[PDB]
Amino acid sequence: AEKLGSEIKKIRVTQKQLSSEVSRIESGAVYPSMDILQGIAAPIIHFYEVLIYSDIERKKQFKDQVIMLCKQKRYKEIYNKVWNELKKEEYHPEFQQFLQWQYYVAAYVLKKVDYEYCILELKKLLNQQLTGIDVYQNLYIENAIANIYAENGYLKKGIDLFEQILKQLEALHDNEEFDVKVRYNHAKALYLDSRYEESLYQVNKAIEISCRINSMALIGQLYYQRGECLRKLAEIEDAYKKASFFFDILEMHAYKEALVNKIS
Amino acid sequence: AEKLGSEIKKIRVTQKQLSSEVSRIESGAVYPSMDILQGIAAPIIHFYEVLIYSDIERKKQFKDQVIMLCKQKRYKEIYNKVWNELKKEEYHPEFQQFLQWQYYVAAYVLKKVDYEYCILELKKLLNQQLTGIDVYQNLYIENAIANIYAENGYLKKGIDLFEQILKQLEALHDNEEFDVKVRYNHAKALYLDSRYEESLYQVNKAIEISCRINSMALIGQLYYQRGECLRKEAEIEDAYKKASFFFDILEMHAYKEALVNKIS
Repeated sequence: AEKLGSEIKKIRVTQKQLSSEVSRIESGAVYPSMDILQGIAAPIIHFYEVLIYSDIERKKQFKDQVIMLCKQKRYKEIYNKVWNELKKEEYHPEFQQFLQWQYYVAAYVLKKVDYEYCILELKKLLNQQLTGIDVYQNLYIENAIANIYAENGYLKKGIDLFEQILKQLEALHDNEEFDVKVRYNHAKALYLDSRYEESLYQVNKAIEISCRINSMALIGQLYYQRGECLRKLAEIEDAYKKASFFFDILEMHAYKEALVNKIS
Repeated sequence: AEKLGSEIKKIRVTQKQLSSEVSRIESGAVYPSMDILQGIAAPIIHFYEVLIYSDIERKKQFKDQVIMLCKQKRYKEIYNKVWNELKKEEYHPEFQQFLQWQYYVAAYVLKKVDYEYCILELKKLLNQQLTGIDVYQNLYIENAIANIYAENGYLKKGIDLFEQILKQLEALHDNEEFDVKVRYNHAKALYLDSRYEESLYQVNKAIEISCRINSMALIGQLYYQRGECLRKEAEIEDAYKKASFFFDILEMHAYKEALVNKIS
């Protein structure tokens, strides 16, 4: 917003001669006029290019800010930060969708809204969009809808939406870290429905990805499900010892507590 | 480049809203004029916003294309792809710098240029810039210069440039995956200079990050250096067994071959 005349002040290396009001552009009081903007460096795209790069810097700051709190599980502080930013009257169909997605789910987590009310308020952002920035944003929403059928028992419809993501996965496999989040959530519910068949296939497909993308993010939880999926049907001890290893090195003691009560 | 009148054709959902040549904007034969651009949706930033998002889509495609080949170690195919793209007369100080960085290093790898000639051709990109997209791009070049002092023996000056990156790491810790690449390369040379003291500190500092960022990218190679740094028997066996585990699961047999010749 202020970056317009910021690099312009330094690109000068003549402020009096550029043909009075010109000196307000280097501060950032008012946005430059249609005809006045053309007068600079006389390229036309670069004066606008910086405005997007300054925007996407602070947008990604916020997008990476909600991540830290999500892991911290500080939902009320997400809810507040996502409301105060939303409170500021700003127009962006792609950024608003994310903000309001995080708002509805946070409210659902904080038990402010119903499981169904949340589904409805999420569905509307999904079925009515014009996203040209991040195509994966709408995919995370579907997982957000699908994974909130688990502690609800509508998993039969949940799996349908998880299988619906597999079809969209083949269309430019750019982000694999998300596959691991979906495949793990898919395999989490398959074991809950007590379908021990393709629950193993989904785990061993995410384990395959985690080893090639070098992300041990869900790996501990992934081998724990392999050891539990193999538990009902030498290979069981193999996956059991593999998981237990990660839990301590990744500093996850909470999930390490319910390990000894499962082995012996 | 063609995305200008692409969403415009669909945003119409009006056809004869002039106030003839207007129809070629849908194809993208010529870029729209300054005064003609104003007569659209009647916002002004959105017609330009798509042009950057279409640009950064295909730019990132290429940036993520060089990555796959780098791991594949298919340097001549990088060298060719980076030359053919460079051959196309395009003006971008940030994209050109990357292209030519990959070109000089590839030539150095293919043994086309000297270690010093490479240093010089890399140094010029570093000392003359105006970055406003990837701030970490010039840091990768520094590491590229610094890590190419190893099979050269000027590691004393190499470490100076590696320590120079530590100061720049505190200034907004965005990419932790790069820290792991630098800290590992720093600790690789410290062991080569035969300074077994802070070679252990640097490994365990990156091991700490790899566990918090959930990236097992250099973890196998990191524990292998911990086991070798501790080598010059209880703590040594601990780091030795830890590394060996990863090598097979990450499908790295080449580095697994020189394990049995080190344990017994």
